[PDB]
Amino acid sequence: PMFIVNTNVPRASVPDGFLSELTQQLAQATGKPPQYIAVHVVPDQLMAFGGSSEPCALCSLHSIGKIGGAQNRSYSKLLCGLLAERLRISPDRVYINYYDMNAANVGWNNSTFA
Amino acid sequence: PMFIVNTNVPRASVPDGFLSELTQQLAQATGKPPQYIAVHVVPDQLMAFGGSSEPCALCSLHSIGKIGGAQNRSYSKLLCGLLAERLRISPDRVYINYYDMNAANVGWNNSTFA
Amino acid sequence: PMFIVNTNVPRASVPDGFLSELTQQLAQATGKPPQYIAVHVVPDQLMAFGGSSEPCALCSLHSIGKIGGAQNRSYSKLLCGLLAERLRISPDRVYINYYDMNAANVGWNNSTFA
Ligand SMILES: Cn1ccc2ccc(-c3cn(-c4ccc(O)cc4)nn3)nc2c1=O
Ligand SMILES: Cn1ccc2ccc(-c3cn(-c4ccc(O)cc4)nn3)nc2c1=O
Ligand SMILES: Cn1ccc2ccc(-c3cn(-c4ccc(O)cc4)nn3)nc2c1=O
Repeated sequence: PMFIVNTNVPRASVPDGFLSELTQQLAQATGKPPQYIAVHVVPDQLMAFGGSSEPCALCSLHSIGKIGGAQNRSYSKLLCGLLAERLRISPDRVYINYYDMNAANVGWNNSTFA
Repeated sequence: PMFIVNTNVPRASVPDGFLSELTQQLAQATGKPPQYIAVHVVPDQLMAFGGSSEPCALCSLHSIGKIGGAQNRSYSKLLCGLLAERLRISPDRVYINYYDMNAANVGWNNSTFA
Repeated sequence: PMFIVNTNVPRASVPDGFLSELTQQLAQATGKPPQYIAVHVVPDQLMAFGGSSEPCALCSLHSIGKIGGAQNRSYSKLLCGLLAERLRISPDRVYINYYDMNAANVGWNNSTFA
């Protein structure tokens, strides 16, 4: 899986351990190997949510499977919880785009998964 | 909705009120409530379009509905117009990916929109 | 087409010619005209792959057509090869999301491609 979070929170306010925590928590939530979860945090961004520049986050999660109605609700609670606790971003100011990728449409290690 | 624009134009060229203008203009164009529109502008990027590094922009608009043939043409006219007038980017050096997202695939406020 | 590569490799380690090389190699592999290929490289990112901070990359390729099983395998070999040779990123630390975009969902030049 691939998880990206873009935010206007400053870099200094991203705690040590955050990328590793996202990796472990996503492995637990998706069942996917932590070795093959990629995480990316982009602080200091020029962004607004509802016209306001208070802390916010725009995110994505891509996976081959493990994406669906009930799972995505669970991931949203998990990820909003982490962003609130670690980055002090309110959950009402977080968006996450989920993508159920076809195995043929993900490149990795010189090939795909199909 | 979520609107992102990445560009090689420098930060100092982005007008102070650009995020607010995008929010208001997208609410009018999509009919979506302004308090749910998120906007993100990323200047100073290392990019090329046709192998040239003249001003360009790569963008995305995600929305649950309000995406379609005629609507997307209208959004492109609006958004290319703003990028041309505000950032001095030629419309023929702008790409916008439109995504009609399922509500179950958009996380927000500890859940999804489904 | 649109190709984006986000990486933790530092900016100074991106060679002169990298964007031009990507543009030309993508035109050859896809058959798409190079004047319409956009490329974007984002170095110095805070990202991890498998919890590790060794060089890695998270990428996307969007195209109207030219996306499919065998084609995407070919693009992955090409792009991992370039990232390995030019940015010193191991292929097993590269993910690429492929998107076959409907022409009506690609904005350009004040309109769309359909
Ligand atoms: C059992 N096993 C073993 C190795 C593995 C290795 C990789 C994956 C895997 C990777 N993605 C993914 C990553 C980035 C994207 O942008 C989209 C999808 N989805 N699944 N899954 C497995 C897996 O399920
Ligand atoms: C009538 N009504 C009322 C409330 C509302 C509230 C929210 C939305 C809404 C949110 N998205 C969206 C945001 C971020 C994404 O990354 C993708 C999609 N699309 N629509 N729509 C409505 C809406 O249409
Ligand atoms: C034959 N011919 C001629 C002109 C042309 C002109 C443009 C394209 C074209 C552009 N995209 C694209 C760009 C950015 C995106 O974000 C998504 C898709 N895909 N194809 N294709 C052609 C093409 O195939």
